[PDB]
Amino acid sequence: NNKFKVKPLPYAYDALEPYIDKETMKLHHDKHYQAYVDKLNAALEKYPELYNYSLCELLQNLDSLPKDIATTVRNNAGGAYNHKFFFDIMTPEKTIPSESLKEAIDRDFGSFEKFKQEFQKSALDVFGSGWAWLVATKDGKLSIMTTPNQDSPVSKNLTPIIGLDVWEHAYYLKYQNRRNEYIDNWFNVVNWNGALENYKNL
Amino acid sequence: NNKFKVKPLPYAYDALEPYIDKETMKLHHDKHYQAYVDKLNAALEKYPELYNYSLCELLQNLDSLPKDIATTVRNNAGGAYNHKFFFDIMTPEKTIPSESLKEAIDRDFGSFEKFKQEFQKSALDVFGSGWAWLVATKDGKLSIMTTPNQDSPVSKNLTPIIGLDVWEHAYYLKYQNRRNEYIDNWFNVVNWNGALENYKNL
Ligand SMILES: [Mn+2]
Ligand SMILES: [Mn+2]
Repeated sequence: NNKFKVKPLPYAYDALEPYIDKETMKLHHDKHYQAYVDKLNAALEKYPELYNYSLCELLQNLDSLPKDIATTVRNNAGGAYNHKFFFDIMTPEKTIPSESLKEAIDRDFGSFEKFKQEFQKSALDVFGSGWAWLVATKDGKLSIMTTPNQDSPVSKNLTPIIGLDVWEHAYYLKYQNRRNEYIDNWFNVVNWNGALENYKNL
Repeated sequence: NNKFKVKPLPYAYDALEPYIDKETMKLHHDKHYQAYVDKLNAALEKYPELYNYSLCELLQNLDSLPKDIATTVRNNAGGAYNHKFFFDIMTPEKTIPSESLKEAIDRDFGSFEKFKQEFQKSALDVFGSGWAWLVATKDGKLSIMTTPNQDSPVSKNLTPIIGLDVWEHAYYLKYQNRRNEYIDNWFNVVNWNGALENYKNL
C-alpha cells in the first residue's frame, strides 16, 4: 500500500497545554489533517502512479499535473504537507535557536527579537485562512512570508524552517478571535531543534 | 458623525439557539463584525469624503478607489457589508419562501429541495474562508455562487438574496469541523421574508 498516510502525532495530545488545548490537537490532527490525506488519496485513484511522488514533488509540479486534479492536489497535498510539518515543528520539550540557524536569524533579521516581532505581525495580518512561514532560499537566506489556504512555500522553491497555522480551526476553541494571544503563546512550543534540522537539510 | 456603524443585532443573542450558540453570536457580532467596521473607518480617515459613500458604493468601486486603501476597503467594507447582511438574513421567527422569490426558486432550480441541495453543496465545498450566496441578476435570474474571504457578489453586480458565512469562526465553537451540520441546521433560521424583500428590491 503506497497511499499517503497520516503521520501519528509525535507527542501526547495534551503535551502542548496550556498553549494549545488537547481538544484542538485531537480535532486538528484526527479530523482536519486526516481529511486532507483522505481527499488526496481519493483524487489520486484515477492516476495511481502519482502515489509514487512524494508530497514535495506533487507541490513542486502543480502546474504540470493533469488539469482535472491540479486544484484538488494543491489543496489537499498542501493540507497534508503543511500539517505534517506543523505538528513536527512543535514540541513539549524546551528548545532554543542554535548553530547555523541561530546565526542566520541574527544575520538576516538583526536579532531573534526583531525576527519574532516581524513573524508575529505577518501571522496576525493574514486575512482569511492561511499560514505564516520562516523560509530559506537554496543558499540559506532567511525571510518571512505567508500563504493563503493550504498553499505552500515549497511550490515557490522556498524551504520552510518554521510555520504557523492561522486557520481559525487552529485556535478558535481556546482563543476565539484573539489570534494575537495564540500567536504569542505558540512561541513556547516551537521546536527549534527541528527548525535547525530543516535549515541544515538545504 | 458620518462614520460607518455596527448595526445592533436584530434579536437576542440566544434567539437562534439551538442552531447557533449564544457565545458565537456574541463573538461574531461584537468582535468580528465590530473589527471590520473599526478597520474600515480607520482606513478612511485619510480620505474622509469616502464616509459619504454607502458600503455598496465602496464595494462597486474597489478598482477605482485610491490604490493605497483599495485592498483594506475590499476586506473591511466587505466584512462590514457581509455581516450586516448575514445577521439580517437570520431570524428566530418561522418563515417560508413566498410570492415572487418562491416562484423564481422553482423556476430557476426546479424545486425548493433542489435549490437547497445545491446551496448546501456549494457551502460545503468552499475551501478556506468564504461565503455561499443565492444571488440575482438585475432581471431577477437566480443562481448560487461563492466568494472567498470577505469578497461580495455586489462587486460583480450580482444581488445577494440569502448568504451563509462559512468562515470557521461562524461555526467552530458548536460544530467544530462538522461544517455540514452547521449548514444543514442554518436553514432553520433563514429569514425568508427578508430574502423576499431583498429580491423585490431589484
Ligand atoms: Mn490546520
Ligand atoms: Mn463572519
